[PDB]
Amino acid sequence: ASPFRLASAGEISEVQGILRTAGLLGPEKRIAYLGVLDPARGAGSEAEDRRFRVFIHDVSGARPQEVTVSVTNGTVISAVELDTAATGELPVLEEEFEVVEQLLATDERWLKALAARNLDVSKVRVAPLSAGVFEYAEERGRRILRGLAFVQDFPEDSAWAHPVDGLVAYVDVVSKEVTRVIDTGVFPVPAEHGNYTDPELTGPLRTTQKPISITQPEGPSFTVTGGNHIEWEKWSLDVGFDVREGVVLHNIAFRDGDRLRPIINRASIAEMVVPYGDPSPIRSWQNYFDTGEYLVGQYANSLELGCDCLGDITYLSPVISDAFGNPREIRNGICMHEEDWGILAKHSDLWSGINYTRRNRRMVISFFTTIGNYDYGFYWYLYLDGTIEFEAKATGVVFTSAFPEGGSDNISQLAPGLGAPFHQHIFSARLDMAIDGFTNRVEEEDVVRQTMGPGNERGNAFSRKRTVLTRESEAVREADARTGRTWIISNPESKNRLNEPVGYKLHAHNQPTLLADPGSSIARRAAFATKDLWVTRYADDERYPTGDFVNQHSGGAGLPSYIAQDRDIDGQDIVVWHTFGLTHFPRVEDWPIMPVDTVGFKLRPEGFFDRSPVLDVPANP
Amino acid sequence: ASPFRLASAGEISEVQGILRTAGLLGPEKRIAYLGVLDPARGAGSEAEDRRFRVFIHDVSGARPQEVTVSVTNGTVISAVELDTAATGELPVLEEEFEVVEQLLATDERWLKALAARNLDVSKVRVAPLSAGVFEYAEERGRRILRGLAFVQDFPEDSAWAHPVDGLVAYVDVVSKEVTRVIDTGVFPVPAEHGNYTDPELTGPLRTTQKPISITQPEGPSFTVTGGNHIEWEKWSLDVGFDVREGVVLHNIAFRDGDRLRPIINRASIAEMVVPYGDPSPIRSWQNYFDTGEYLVGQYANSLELGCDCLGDITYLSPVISDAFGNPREIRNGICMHEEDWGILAKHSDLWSGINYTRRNRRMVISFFTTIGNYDYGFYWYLYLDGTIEFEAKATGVVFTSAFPEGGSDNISQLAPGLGAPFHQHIFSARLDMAIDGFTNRVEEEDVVRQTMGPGNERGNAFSRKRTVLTRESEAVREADARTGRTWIISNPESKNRLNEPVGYKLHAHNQPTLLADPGSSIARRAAFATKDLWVTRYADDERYPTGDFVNQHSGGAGLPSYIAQDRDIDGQDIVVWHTFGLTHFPRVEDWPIMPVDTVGFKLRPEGFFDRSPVLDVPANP
Ligand SMILES: [Br-]
Ligand SMILES: [Br-]
Ligand SMILES: [Br-]
Ligand SMILES: [Br-]
Ligand SMILES: [Br-]
Ligand SMILES: [Br-]
Ligand SMILES: [Br-]
Ligand SMILES: [Br-]
Ligand SMILES: [Cu+2]
Ligand SMILES: [Cu+2]
Ligand SMILES: [K+]
Ligand SMILES: [K+]
Ligand code: NA
Ligand code: NA
Repeated sequence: ASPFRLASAGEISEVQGILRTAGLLGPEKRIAYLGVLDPARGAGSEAEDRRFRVFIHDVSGARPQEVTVSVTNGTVISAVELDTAATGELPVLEEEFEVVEQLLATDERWLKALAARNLDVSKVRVAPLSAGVFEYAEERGRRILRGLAFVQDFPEDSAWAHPVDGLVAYVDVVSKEVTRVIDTGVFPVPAEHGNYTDPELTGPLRTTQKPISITQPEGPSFTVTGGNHIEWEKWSLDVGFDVREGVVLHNIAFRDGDRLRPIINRASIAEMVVPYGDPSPIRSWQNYFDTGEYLVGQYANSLELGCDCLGDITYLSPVISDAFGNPREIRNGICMHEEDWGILAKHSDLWSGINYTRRNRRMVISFFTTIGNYDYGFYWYLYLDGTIEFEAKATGVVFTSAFPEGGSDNISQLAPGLGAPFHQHIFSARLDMAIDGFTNRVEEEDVVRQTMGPGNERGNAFSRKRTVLTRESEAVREADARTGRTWIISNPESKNRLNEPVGYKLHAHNQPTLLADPGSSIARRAAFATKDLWVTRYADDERYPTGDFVNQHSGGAGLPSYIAQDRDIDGQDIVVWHTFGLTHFPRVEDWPIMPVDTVGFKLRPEGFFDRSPVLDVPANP
Repeated sequence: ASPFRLASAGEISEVQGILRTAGLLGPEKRIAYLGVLDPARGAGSEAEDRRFRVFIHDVSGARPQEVTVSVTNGTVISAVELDTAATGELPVLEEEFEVVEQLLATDERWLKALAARNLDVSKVRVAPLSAGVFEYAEERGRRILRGLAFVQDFPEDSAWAHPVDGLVAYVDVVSKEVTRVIDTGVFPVPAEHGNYTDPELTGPLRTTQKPISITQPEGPSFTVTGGNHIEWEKWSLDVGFDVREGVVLHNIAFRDGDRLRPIINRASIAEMVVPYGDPSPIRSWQNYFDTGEYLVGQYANSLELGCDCLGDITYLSPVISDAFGNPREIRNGICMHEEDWGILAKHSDLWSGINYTRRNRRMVISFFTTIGNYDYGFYWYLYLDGTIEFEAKATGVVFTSAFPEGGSDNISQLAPGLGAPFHQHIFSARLDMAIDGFTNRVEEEDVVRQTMGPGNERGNAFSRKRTVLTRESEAVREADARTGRTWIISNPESKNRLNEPVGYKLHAHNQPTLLADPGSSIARRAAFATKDLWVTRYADDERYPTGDFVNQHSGGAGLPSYIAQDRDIDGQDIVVWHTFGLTHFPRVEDWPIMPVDTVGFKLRPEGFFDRSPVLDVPANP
């Protein structure tokens, strides 16, 4: 069986037993993260050792631990006590969320703030939000959550329509104390509802949409073996799932004649951050590391056939751990299917008389997650021509505030008195490269304009240049859309039939990167988001661009610390980290529920093949 | 009958008859362009006057004429003789293309050049290409085509595999004279074939692709009336076709409650240019304006069901003129259909308990043209949420040359000895805007970064700014991907319920623009392509960014001449001209037939609606 297979319920049960038995899972303990470790470099020819990594919280205040377990052998390999003030706090527990609202509900300062605004405490929902690190000395080493209030008029009401501005609270979810309640002044609570299933708002549902039926009478063209191994139109890969990262692709390879050719060893979205750009002290601390602080995998939706995923769908149902180490299945959490993708190649030739058309298609691997008000879909695409693409789809309900009477340079008006603070959604794709194997390098390619003159008398010439990134200190790069800048990953020791190194070219969307001031806390904690492309030398323990414990960690962790090692990356085992994001100035059309917007990137073969790899695609019926 | 209906065969025949009756279409005359004119501003209530514009060429060398005819009234409205040396030659006639190879076959200089290379003239194809304007004074006022040679080994051979470098000829297609044959020396003619239907090159065809069936059991959701009027999911528009521009969209509007709200009055691709970046004298003159010089509409393919267009397809079969004024149908030249487009909106709310998912779809209107080795697809999309998008798809066989022994800074190697000169494919979308009517303005929107300090103590704030373009002199704009630059077209006299002007936001891909030296002929002739965005005041005779007559025409017409008028565009009837293109450094993967690559743009509503316009979409089955 493959060492890249999905974790089983039984494996999670075994982990639980090992911990309990070792005295590491007492009643005050909680599992904040649990996931299988990938195989070490060079092991496929050694006996498998399924290992799991676990972060263990203690609700009684004791120090948390990082533990590594071997389920194959039934042992604890390592258990280290964590100093959270130094290395960071553990991810937020799903169970700690409800705690903010409950604690506030009996706090005199909070109740006084609600009384001033004539709000029934029973109707006030509180969003349990990550704290970050600012000027509050007493917070260092404490697990803090901050809370913003929203009014829910009735059980099925959308509370996002009714933010309570001018009020914020801080809570210690371990000592269960309210550390601060800040009331900067009363703002009107927006009164219009945002109930998008209410006929009064939707009006009569349209009856004009006729069905579109998408079927595959002989079934799908892909095969799934060993639970999660996919083969499709020359492509080979394994679909992993981790509670923090979500869907992870392993061993992406392409079968070129009689050779299975590696392209990417591991692909994942290794972090994603949502920084807010409203300077009000009510929200100025607001930055959500959806991946690193909340763990997007654990909140993956069950995807419904015909609504979420359309066509001939093959599902995976990944298993994760709950807080106590019990296995929990996410039914139909991953969708797999192939889609038509228009014309692949076409030419009608006058001279030969040959008219030729071929159709394209893509393999899709997706999941969808919900984090409070946001919902994000993560889509990986494999195309017939060798192209690999990622796309994030952002939807959900916008995070809201009051709209100030005088207007705002940092907030949009969505409805009367209803504001939506400006923010970004910024992702980091970690691509552990393996172009024809692990000996890889990256070049930055810019188009080069040429001056009219000798050797270019008509002034029509243009060219391009490539710069090898040889050391990590030179490998922090920025976009330059104006010069058509891309990055090529190649294997200097593997050449195509024209004697050029095989390569793949990364095409970025060139959206803005992190907008915050460089001296800001968020710029330090999300340093990765300040630049478009980073290249590091592969290492076991360098997994996330923000480090292992993002919650309430002071800046510098992750990429900035990795890069500081200044390792050789010229013809070596390397990792590309691409930052890409949406900058969101919410529009009226985003309310009361927002239409999907998208961002992503793709990689196209660049002299990887000896000619088109789709000449053997047959004519369509 | 709608004044925006497609031209009928009868109308074209009637234009022929009116021209003949007027003495303007004798046996030496040829129609180089013929198209219906759009209704004048403010004519909606006035009765139908269908008028046609015609460019008439004379094969005896007399001066050509531009003529406008009223087919309704049976009259010549205007007829003027053209001085082509000044204002430009007429578009290339389909009949002139074949003249080049025919004449060269008997030219002693051409025969000697072929003999030097041991090539059989009977097997030498000549690509007949637009000439542009260079240092050859004898070409001024003459209709010239330039020819580049390719060997075709047998009737079904792809000649593009066998370019004959070091050789080019110039031909006067009216006097039937070879004006120049330039031979800069013998290059090896690449020997490998590029026959993508030959089993020896394709290998065994895949048997792994299972069928994807897309059907609509109740038929499509759009209706077609009056021949070309489309209504679909609140959208209303008319699909026109013009021999020069191809598919043209008219009267794009969206039904919002009771009101039919205009958005775009006319959308077209008003020019495209393909400049080559190889400084070899054999190709340094090489640029074509497929739209302006060749007329892309006339080379539209007939699109095959299940191959070119998949699903429930409604076709239009537009009619054009032949060279003598006889009508000719392009059977199935335009495909129209709707397609699923993933998730439209989705939110699973913990507090309300409501899980909500809706699906997206788009209406597609497309055609595909073939000119020489190139094949271009033009796709317009309308989305449920009010988004409008255009996409160009480039495929075909790349234009080849020899690959120089020492390598090249301006040409890629595709196969042994076979090169592909660098080039661009650049489009101009002309958007005659009508956001809620004709009173419009354009603002450039940039993200604004803020400095940490008073009022922004945590350094998280970010903002944006909008700059109104008030006069044509300040309306020639460039991309700035780094600052998230977009352009908003708004109506300052039509406000949403929040008292803000309704608008649409143009999102560009921010690809490189024209790379040629600003001193080059191509930079003058394709001036529009040097900047990303232009805004003009609407005028009847301002149709193309390159002017009416592009063939062998120097600078002096088109956008730079229009802009000089410095007209008020702040709350006026305005037109947006957006430049966007591909910069193509050909890859081995592009050979022997290239996979589709794409480029485009879209516009999204920006406070146009008072809330999401898709709340009335029903749950899918
Ligand atoms: Br315990
Ligand atoms: Br209340
Ligand atoms: Br999907
Ligand atoms: Br910090
Ligand atoms: Br005549
Ligand atoms: Br020959
Ligand atoms: Br289509
Ligand atoms: Br010129
Ligand atoms: Cu957002
Ligand atoms: Cu090209
Ligand atoms: K065991
Ligand atoms: K008539
Ligand atoms: Na690697
Ligand atoms: Na206009």
